[PDB]
Amino acid sequence: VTKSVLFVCLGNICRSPIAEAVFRKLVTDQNISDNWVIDSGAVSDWNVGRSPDPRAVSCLRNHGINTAHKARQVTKEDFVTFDYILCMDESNLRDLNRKSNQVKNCRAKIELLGSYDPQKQLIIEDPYYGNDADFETVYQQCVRCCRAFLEKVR
Repeated sequence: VTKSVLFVCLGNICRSPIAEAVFRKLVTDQNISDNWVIDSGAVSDWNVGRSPDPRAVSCLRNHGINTAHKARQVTKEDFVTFDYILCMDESNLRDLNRKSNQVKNCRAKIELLGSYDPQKQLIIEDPYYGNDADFETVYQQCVRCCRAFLEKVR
């Protein structure tokens, strides 16, 4: 009825900022944004306090989306308070699993965002060392996975 979802990547400056804003848009368009608490976080602390990478911001803005996220790191509390933690790749999945083992009575389902892709691209690859086209690929996978995810989580 209210559900919570945390999107997670490694730095929380390129992928999960995009996933969060795409999902937030989707749920606003669908007029159910009240039924959702949405956030994104990082496996590491390298970029804590910083706003999304410039390339992430340009990608979003050219699809009409904006974000006010500043990077934060995932914590122990996040495994108890969020219903879904959706991450980008298998090392993120690994680290979050190791980390959830430290909590006991973890509430969150941890899954690859790519699990919901109709086109089956399971991994959303880190675009940090790439170029604008790669940020666009990440954007496109996030739209596909977030639409199919919202339909399944009832």
